Amino acid sequence: TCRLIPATLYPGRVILSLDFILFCLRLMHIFTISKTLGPKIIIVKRMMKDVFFFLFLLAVWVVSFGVAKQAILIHNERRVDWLFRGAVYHSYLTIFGFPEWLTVLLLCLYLLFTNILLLNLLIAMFNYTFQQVQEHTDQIWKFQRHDLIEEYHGRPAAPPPFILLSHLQLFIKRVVLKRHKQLKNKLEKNEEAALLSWEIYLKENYLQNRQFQQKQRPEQKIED
Amino acid sequence: PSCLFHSKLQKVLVEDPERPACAPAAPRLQMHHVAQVLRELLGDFTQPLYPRPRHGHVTFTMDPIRDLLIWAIVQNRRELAGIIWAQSQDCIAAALACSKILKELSKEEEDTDSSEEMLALAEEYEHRAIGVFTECYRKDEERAQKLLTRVSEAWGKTTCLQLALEAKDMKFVSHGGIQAFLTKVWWGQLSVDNGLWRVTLCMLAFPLLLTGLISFREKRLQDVGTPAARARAFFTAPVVVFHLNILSYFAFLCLFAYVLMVDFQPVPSWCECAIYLWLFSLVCEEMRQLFYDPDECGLMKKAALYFSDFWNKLDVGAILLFVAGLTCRLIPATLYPGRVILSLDFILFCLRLMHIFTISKTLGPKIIIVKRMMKDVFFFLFLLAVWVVSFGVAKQAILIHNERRVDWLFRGAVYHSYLTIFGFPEWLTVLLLCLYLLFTNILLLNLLIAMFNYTFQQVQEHTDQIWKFQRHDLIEEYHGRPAAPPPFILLSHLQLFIKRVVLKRHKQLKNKLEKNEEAALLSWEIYLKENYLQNRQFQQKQRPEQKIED
Amino acid sequence: FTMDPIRDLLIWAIVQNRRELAGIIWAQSQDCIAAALACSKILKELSKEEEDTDSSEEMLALAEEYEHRAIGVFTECYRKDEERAQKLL
Ligand SMILES: [Ca+2]
Repeated sequence: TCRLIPATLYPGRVILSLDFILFCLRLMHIFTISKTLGPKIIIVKRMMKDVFFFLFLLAVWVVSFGVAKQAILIHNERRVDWLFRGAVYHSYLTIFGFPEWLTVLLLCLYLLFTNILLLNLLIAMFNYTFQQVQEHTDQIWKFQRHDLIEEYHGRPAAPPPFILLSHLQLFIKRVVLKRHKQLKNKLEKNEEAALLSWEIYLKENYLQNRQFQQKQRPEQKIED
Repeated sequence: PSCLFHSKLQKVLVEDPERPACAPAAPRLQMHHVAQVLRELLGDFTQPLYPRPRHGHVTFTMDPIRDLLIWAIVQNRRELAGIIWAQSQDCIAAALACSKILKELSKEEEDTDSSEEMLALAEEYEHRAIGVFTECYRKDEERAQKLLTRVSEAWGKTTCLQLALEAKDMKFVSHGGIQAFLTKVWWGQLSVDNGLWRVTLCMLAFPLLLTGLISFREKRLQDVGTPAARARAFFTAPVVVFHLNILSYFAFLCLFAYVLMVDFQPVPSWCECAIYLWLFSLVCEEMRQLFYDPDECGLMKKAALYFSDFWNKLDVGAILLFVAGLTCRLIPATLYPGRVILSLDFILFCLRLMHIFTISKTLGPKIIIVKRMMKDVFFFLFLLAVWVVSFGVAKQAILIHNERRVDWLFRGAVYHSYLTIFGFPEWLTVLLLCLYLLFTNILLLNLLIAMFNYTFQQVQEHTDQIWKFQRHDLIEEYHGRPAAPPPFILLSHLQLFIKRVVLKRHKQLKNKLEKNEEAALLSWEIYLKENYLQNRQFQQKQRPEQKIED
Repeated sequence: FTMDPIRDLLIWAIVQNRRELAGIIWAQSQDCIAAALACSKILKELSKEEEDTDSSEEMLALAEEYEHRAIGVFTECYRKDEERAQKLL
């Protein structure tokens, strides 16, 4: 829509840049199917949840620092984008990386605060996060394996420039008037009777081993 | 005489000064003496247990078995106290008092074997209190809530809940039903389940509350809609007063920031004077926070319990810095001094807003760890300061001419040291830069890694229970506070100040019940105890060591 | 009569956290691998809304025991004849 406006071309163009960035994270989806990478992706999806609420606190801190530095070290000014954007770029240079006593006090306050304590918050919060994950992660991945296979099993076979050839036939078949039979099927009644009888045979073979090895706990022996 | 309590009683009785005239030197032992040492062991908030006589066949006390329990519990007699607890009168107060006494006593023991048993006994009594209360909760909940807010006549006119608070009774307060009671206090007159966003939206509009917008419990207010009473009952709830104070504090910050950025003058403005009025209102609210005395206590001890609070310390440092800065702005000759002083004030207020995140479900536990690691990061940073001072004096001595300048070379080398710490000449330069790279970029980072591993390893998962224990006093402080946002809290201060000019807690946290009611309540309690005890001893019969002994 | 009686009695005995009663009447069930998983699902969906600190632990451990029962039957039926055992899922 913005590119259809010729008056906002350099707006609209860079909007289609940000779109591009989103597509990149989509490709990280591929590494769920690996043996060895998916377990790591699980932990990233874990730690997003608290790194968000940490980053808000970081934002309030750097805002307080910026307003303090703008108030202590300028003349009385209400400029539109000269001094405010200049001090914002100075704060970006500080955060990305007699005047004697006041300068020493300002730089030592910055060094003691923004270079120290919130790093320790991150160390503690991510220790509490990564300590919790333990080794359950392989089972979490094995449980996570199924729905991908489901979604690709249901999908038609064409790559998406040719998926319209699939969409047309299905749309005209559902125009006029059911899972696949490899994941859910209603069996024959005569077959299902034999299957259930086999099952109910095997249960009684399970139960004897269950109670017999339950007879070998030591508390049972002391009771006997 | 081997115990610690005997030595403390002897140190009191020998220092007893008001026994001048007798046949002997050591006068006697009176009951007010052991009452006096018990009050100092137990805490300031209770009254003295035994009265001092102002002066038969058989003189009896108010409750006998209490006294025998105290005697058997100060001497670490375990199996004796376990017997005579079973005949007690009001048990949930008793188990918590005997936990508090043991925790206050086991600190001063200084014997490596007595302290462990004297602590494990207190843990067992916490278990007994939980075990009785979880029965009485399951039988009838709404009567069981009346058990916590009762004031006990036996244990020096206190309640059960405050006694559990002072003893750091961690596993007790994290019980389910007591947390439900705390939440039911917190959501106030209205129901507890209507979420937070709907609370913000009815905070936004006056007649939305007059519409069918929100909930209510005690349906005489929900069905019969008397909107003046509904508005008063809506504003009485402490969540509402919390959100109102948060909004007023936010607008206070924004307008203070605007008057500090561009609207600063030597002459006082009018947007300035309004902000000074709102900060005067804040300091009078903190004044009535300090001066409020529900029960008579130590006024110096009242000041001590005030200043022990972290946020009280931050609030009073902010207000003293503010009045000093207003004094400096009243000097026209130090305007650019005074102005930037009012900048630093602003920074303090920002940390006050971090206080908000204690009330969250998921953030408060993280704030606990920050409050933990401040204590050692301070003493690390001092060592960092001595190291960078040594480096700076070394670099200034090796690489300059002989100079004693005022602020040219010293401040230039200080800025060079700040550029180094924030981020033939061949052999000497390589030696200097490699010494810097090996020292200030390596080893103290490893000190931090080790110290914060030793810190964060220790926290474990207790932190949720620490937060649940930390939940109470905030609800207390907001329950006691008047309802107005602080530009209008003067309207509250005037009426209370003129009522205390001429001549008591609220009755939802401490109430003296009817005598006839309290008899029925205690009989119900003493019924339920015997139902607890059978299950206790019966499941104690199923440990395997018992079976081998049998 | 209903379509299957013992299903209904299992549901009744499992919603009320009756342990040793349900352990008996599971043994006469008709199609067991569905039954143990349904009774695990009901207990996990129920133990969230319990809000009592002692009921939730037992109501969870019962569901873990029924997961164990389902695994224990299915690992027998897998070992006897695999290609028929895939038809069971
Ligand atoms: Ca305060």
